[PDB]
Amino acid sequence: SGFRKMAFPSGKVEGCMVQVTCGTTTLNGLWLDDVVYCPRHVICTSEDMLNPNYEDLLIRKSNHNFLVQAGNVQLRVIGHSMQNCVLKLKVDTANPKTPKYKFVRIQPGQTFSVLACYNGSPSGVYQCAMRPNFTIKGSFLNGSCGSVGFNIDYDCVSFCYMHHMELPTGVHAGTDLEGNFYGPFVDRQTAQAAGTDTTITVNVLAWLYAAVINGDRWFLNRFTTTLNDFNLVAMKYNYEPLTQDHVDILGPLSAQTGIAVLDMCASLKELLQNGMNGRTILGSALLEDEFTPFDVVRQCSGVT
Amino acid sequence: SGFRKMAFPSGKVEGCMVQVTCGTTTLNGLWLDDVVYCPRHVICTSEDMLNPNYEDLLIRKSNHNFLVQAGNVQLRVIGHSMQNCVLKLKVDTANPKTPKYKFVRIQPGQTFSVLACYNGSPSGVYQCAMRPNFTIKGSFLNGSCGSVGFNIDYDCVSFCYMHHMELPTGVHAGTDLEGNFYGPFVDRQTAQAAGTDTTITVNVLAWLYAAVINGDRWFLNRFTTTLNDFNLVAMKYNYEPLTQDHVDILGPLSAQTGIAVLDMCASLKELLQNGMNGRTILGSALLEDEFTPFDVVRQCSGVTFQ
Ligand SMILES: *C(=N)c1ncn(-c2ncnc3nc(SC)sc23)n1
Ligand SMILES: *C(=N)c1ncn(-c2ncnc3nc(SC)sc23)n1
Ligand code: NA
Repeated sequence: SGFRKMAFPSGKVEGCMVQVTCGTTTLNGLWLDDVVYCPRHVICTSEDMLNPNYEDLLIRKSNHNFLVQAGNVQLRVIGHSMQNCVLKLKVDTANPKTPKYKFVRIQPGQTFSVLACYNGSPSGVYQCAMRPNFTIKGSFLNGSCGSVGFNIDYDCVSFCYMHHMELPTGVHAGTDLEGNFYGPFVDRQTAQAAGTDTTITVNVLAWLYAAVINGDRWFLNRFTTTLNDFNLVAMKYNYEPLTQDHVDILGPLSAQTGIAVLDMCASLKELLQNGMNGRTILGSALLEDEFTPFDVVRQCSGVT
Repeated sequence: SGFRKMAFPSGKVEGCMVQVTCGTTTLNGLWLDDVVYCPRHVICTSEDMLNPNYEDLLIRKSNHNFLVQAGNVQLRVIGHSMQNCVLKLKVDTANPKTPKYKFVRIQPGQTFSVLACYNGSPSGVYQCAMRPNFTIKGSFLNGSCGSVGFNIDYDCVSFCYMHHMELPTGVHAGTDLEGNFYGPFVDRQTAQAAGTDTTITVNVLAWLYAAVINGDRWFLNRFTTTLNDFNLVAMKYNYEPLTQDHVDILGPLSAQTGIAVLDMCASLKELLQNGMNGRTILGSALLEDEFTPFDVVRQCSGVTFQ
């Protein structure tokens, strides 16, 4: 029993984290085979960052300007290039600890594990979701840039996030490993903000199913609803629309508990309209939307 | 900025997890140098569990009755002994991935990382606290016994918890790595139940300090309190007493934020009296008691967002 926000075991990723220094900036890089990936903003000073011409800044640097440290050992950079907003530093040594991996771009609503690192050294691991507004609610201090997010899908690590910056509201923005930002953000000092966010409906439903599986049932009721009427309510409470795809994706959880999706939707309607009346669900007083259906299934089955 | 329940990186522990089988029972073990530690109940049948005589069950086993699998490789058991409620299986091979480590027995209120494992293979990692009633609020299915809890301060792993069982309320009980149970629990199917739990006051305070460090002051007030009046009130909400040790331990968080401990105590009093009135603190609508002072200092900036 029990239900906890749970990260993937981080060991396969820990063996890929390195320190990258350029001038007076130190941040983290990801060392896979003979390439180290890191945010291209590592080459910028404060002044550069106001209006950077990355092409022009990079051509002025030599290989030997990039100091890359894997634990105690220096790696030698033998090439550098840019792909979108990430820098690729070719090094002389292949990482002997490179796991089987892929670069994937995730969708809003999907969760992943973050390995927070400072000076190329892993510090902590937690679970995040890509918010509808394409930010993440992370925990990152200065020096954390280049930390990555990942899922593990067999023995294969799927890297999906590299950290680039913090927005004024204290939430976080970054790229996929091909260097494309999640969201309408840029790696320069200009005014940028998180857009208004919404709640990830399908995930709240998943969590309601988790709660039932774990014996927390007080919010169930005799009523059912339709997709259209439910989505009228969702819109009103700043919830993402529920689609037929979401209903399909919730099928396994529905079958296991005997609660049809639209039956659970009637519970959620009531919670949104009436609140919780001083009660909690899985120890929370708010509705939790950072567990996916697959997250719930994985934790309430035991896959390893 | 931000604030999250954050576990230690699990890789140093992942390289120590193995599968142990005895008869039809499979669970997890912890492979350090040439010893595999696991719960002694691996030798029991379900019938045995009502009144097991572990000494008598164990004397009937040979080395070769214990099957230990490290990933793909079988290890050879060459010795066994029981210490308290753990079995130590001596094996032929030293773990080449053994980290620097020690065993520590923790106190109620201390937090640690759990690596939940099934069939000797890691499944996930999360943060837990030793509750005042000596249970943990974990996430564990059948097959999870032998999963361990740890901290990693510097490069040294401190093992503090091995999982043994689930209590009827759905909370979890286990031992230190010397095989002593936390709490009055036994590895026996009896009527045993977790005592009524309380909130870990010092940790709630720590978290209030975290919220200040991160730029939130709405819950502060102009009042102060004596330690004794605070404790008189707190006990009426099922909060653990705050001791002078706890006040000492909160000193650095007090210095960084400019808010005296007993002034933060007054804020908590008011929060308990009033609740939150639709507001959140660090994204929670409840008061959070699973972050220690040390946890807050580790995660938060040393510069308060004033
Ligand atoms: C990542 N290691 C990092 N530390 C500090 N910063 C940072 N500080 C100030 N401005 C700023 N702008 C960025 S992109 C628009 S990243 C950054 N990053
Ligand atoms: C740990 N690997 C595990 N799986 C299943 N059980 C278990 N099941 C039923 N009863 C029971 N009692 C125990 S100690 C009193 S452990 C256990 N454990
Ligand atoms: Na219903």
